[PDB]
Amino acid sequence: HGPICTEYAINKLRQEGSEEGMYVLRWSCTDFDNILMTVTKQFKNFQIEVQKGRYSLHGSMDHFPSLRDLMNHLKKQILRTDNISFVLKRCCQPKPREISNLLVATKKAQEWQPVYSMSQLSFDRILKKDIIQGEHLGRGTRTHIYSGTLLDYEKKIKVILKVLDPSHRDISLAFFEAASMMRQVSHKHIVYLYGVCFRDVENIMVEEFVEGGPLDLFMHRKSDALTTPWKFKVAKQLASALSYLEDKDLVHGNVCTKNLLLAREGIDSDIGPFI
Amino acid sequence: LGRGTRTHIYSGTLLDYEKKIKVILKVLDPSHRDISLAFFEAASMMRQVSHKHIVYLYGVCFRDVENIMVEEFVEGGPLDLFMHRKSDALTTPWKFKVAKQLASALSYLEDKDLVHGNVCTKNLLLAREGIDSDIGPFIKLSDPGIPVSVLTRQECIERIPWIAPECVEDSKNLSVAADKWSFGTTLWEICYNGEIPLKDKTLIEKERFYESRCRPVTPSCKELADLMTRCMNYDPNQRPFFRAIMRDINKLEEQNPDIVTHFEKRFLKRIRDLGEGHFGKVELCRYDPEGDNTGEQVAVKSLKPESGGNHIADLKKEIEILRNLYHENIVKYKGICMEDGGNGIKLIMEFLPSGSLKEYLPKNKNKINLKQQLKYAIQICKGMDYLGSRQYVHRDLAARNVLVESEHQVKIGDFGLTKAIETDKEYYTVKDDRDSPVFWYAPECLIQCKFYIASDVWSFGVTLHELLTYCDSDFSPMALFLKMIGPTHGQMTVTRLVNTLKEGKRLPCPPNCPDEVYQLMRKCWEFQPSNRTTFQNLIEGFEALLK
Amino acid sequence: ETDKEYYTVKDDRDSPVFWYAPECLIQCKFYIASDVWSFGVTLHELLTYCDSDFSPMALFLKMIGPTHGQMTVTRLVNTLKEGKRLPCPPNCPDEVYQLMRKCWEFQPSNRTTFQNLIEGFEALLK
Ligand SMILES: Nc1ncnc2c1ncn2[C@@H]1O[C@H](COP(=O)(O)OP(=O)(O)O)[C@@H](O)[C@H]1O
Ligand SMILES: Nc1ncnc2c1ncn2[C@@H]1O[C@H](CO)[C@@H](O)[C@H]1O
Ligand SMILES: Nc1ncnc2c1ncn2[C@@H]1O[C@H](CO)[C@@H](O)[C@H]1O
Repeated sequence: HGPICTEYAINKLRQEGSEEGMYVLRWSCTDFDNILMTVTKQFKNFQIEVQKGRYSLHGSMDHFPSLRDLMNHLKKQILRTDNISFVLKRCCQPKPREISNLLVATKKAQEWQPVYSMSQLSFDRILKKDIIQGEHLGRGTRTHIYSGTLLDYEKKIKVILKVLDPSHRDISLAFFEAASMMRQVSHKHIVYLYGVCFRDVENIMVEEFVEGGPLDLFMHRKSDALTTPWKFKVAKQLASALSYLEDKDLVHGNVCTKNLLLAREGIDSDIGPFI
Repeated sequence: LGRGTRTHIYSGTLLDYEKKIKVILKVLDPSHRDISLAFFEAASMMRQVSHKHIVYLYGVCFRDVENIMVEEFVEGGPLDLFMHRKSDALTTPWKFKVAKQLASALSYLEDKDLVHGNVCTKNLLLAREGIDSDIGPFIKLSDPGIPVSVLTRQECIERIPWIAPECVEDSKNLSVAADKWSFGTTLWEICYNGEIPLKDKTLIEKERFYESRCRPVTPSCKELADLMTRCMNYDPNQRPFFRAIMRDINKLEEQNPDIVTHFEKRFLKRIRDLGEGHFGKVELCRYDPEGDNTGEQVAVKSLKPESGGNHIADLKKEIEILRNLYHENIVKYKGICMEDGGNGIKLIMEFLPSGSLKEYLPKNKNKINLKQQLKYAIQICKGMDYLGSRQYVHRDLAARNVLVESEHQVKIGDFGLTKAIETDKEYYTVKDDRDSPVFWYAPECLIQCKFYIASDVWSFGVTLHELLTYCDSDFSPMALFLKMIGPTHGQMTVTRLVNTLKEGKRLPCPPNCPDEVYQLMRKCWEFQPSNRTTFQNLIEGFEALLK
Repeated sequence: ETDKEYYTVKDDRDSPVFWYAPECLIQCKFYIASDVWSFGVTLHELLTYCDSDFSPMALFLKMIGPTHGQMTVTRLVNTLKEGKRLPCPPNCPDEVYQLMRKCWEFQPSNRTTFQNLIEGFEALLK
């Protein structure tokens, strides 16, 4: 790390568990040729001199050519400190957009601060008379999906409905915070949820329908016709979608080909497919 | 703490919110999970409110399938019984300030365009007493609860006069204007010591009252009558506003120097499961209307939600057949608790901590001598003889159904299977499809559904074989019959049972059974009911055994 | 199994008791001759076109009087030991009835084989 204040790094040690063996490296706020490490209850600091690209610990007559060469060397020894002794086990690394003293607070960047929803779920209900249940489409992971059509939202719009399996109503929690977490997302590469439906005991996520279908069998069918820029753009757009997802501190544990659904074909012409 | 409108409430305590704070939890009834919607938008609507006269909800709890509203606890309790208890000590400024603060709370409610369809004394909970000193009591408004829009048509008529006739005509006509009607109803209620309004009036009479467009109730004061008529308007759009009510009451309070055998589900404190059958379930409950845990433990029988109407009628029959019974060796009946809509009924018996002989005997090996279970047999014979003299056949005479009241007395229960015989027949024929103790029945009771008073002699003999052997699982008539009939299988069992019985097979001599006891005892299972003994003869023989 | 002449049931499951041979009701013993009884019941169903009015359920019920769930198999066994069987189906030929009633002999050893049934039926074709 750079010249980050002591309180920041001390707090960082608390979050992981403050177990003996961890350590954090950051540049000394006063000296350009010295790195300081904080080890950890006790919190011991240690300084290392870096001269002419050569690395060595203060009080030690030996020297090492690389910082990694230096720090790897001390991995296999015991450290004596007054009466207490310990062995380092693991380092600490930076985190995305980690708030610290080096950052500058501005009015325009304030609007981009993430919202606080640690214990909040919001969702919109869909009246049971506003939907039409259609034919089945296949059973998912403890989930059944039928054909759907929404009315009075234009009107008579085909939608996708998903029914949680009655054998697993105990997991209606994950059901709820999965239906809720998609309310906050807003990107062209993500599905659109009109809301949730309530009747009797079962429930439905009314999601966007796309005729393109999943890319799995699509790619399975015309492999010989595929091109290289095709997969380049396919990868880059889903990578951008994942960057958007991580930009809102949200997790998607099902990043797979089965969760990649095509929108447009574009194979025949210069236009690119959409997923 | 007591059952609400399809809701159960237990004691609660929240941790790591200070810590170790007592809270109030409310559990929606599993029989009505279909109404989890109104549940949800009732739990949500209280998130937006913020006033000192309203409850505080810490949130909602999730686990398995059930859910809980964690609400604020107050030791003051509801104002209903509070006002009931010290009516003679009440004062006029007391009710003035009580009315004005709840009116201010209702104005706050209408200021946020929210509806509360349960403005009643039962939803008024006290916070501080203040009677002794100049400080005034504090009350706070509770949750709206289940909406009336889902109540039955019958359930829409018991809320009279608290319910507005507009919602009665159509539930869709609900609006904030109906809150003033409940407000005026409560105003009248607090003016007469909380007396039940429109009591001694049938449902049809209340409907006639609404349709006749007559005044529901009148006070004895001119100004009170004026203000009530001003707030008791059949036109919802003509009802004046709350701030007008506050100004009127503030004017008048200075203008007037002169001051002038049923059980409630809310008082049923369930403790622990007492007994579950194929169609019904018995719970252990404490009836504590005072809320001080000084109530009386009672045994309550209930039916599972998926029970049919035929089983409902069977249960009702159970009530009336037991109601006219009165004997020292039978379960005691006290009253009946009604559920909302008339679709549910609770049967209340006596809870005996001694339990039944099935459980009492195994834990009491050495303290019963032969004389004691001989007395028990005398008691059971007397109970059946009383029942037979009333032309009833219990049809479920089992030691598990023989409740114990003391080490000198037992009682008989589980009368859900008891049937009366008509005045011009010698037996009864069963029609209902229900599991039955086939091992406790006489051969005719297995072959032709024919049940006599001599049939209960067979059941008594089985129960005595149970009793003298101290109700041993090792010697259970279930297992004894099973082993004497070989490996049998469910539907198969009764067949081979009949086969062996026609072969002259019976239960063996119980351990250490005296020869005279065995002789009189085997007399009970003669094949022909006409050749079977009577319970008067059994009592005579047993008492001779005492001599 | 390779060294037995029948089978004994242990699992607790609802079973078509009206379709079973007397040993299948009394001792859980199920033979290949046991399926001859079931075939005869099914043929009584088939020739009568599977009539609800002539259902073996209802036919047996009415020949055994008013019975009741757990009670039914008892009286069923009683009547069967009395020599009672399902009646002649409507318009059933005399030879068809003769070969057909052969299926419900009380002793499984005295019950016919399905090869014999096929032979008799094909002779009926001729
Ligand atoms: N008054 C009572 N006191 C104590 N236990 C009771 C009482 N009434 C019923 N029970 C318990 O309920 C269980 C079942 O009761 P019973 O009415 O015999 O059968 P069912 O299961 O049909 O209700 C028994 O084990 C008995 O211990
Ligand atoms: N979220 C979805 N959007 C569009 N189509 C879907 C979705 N989930 C499943 N399908 C359709 O279901 C079928 C396979 O599950 C395919 O026709 C696929 O297009
Ligand atoms: N919301 C509530 N806050 C405080 N006490 C309550 C509440 N609901 C019920 N109770 C208590 O339950 C009992 C009667 O239901 C009384 O002791 C009453 O105080």
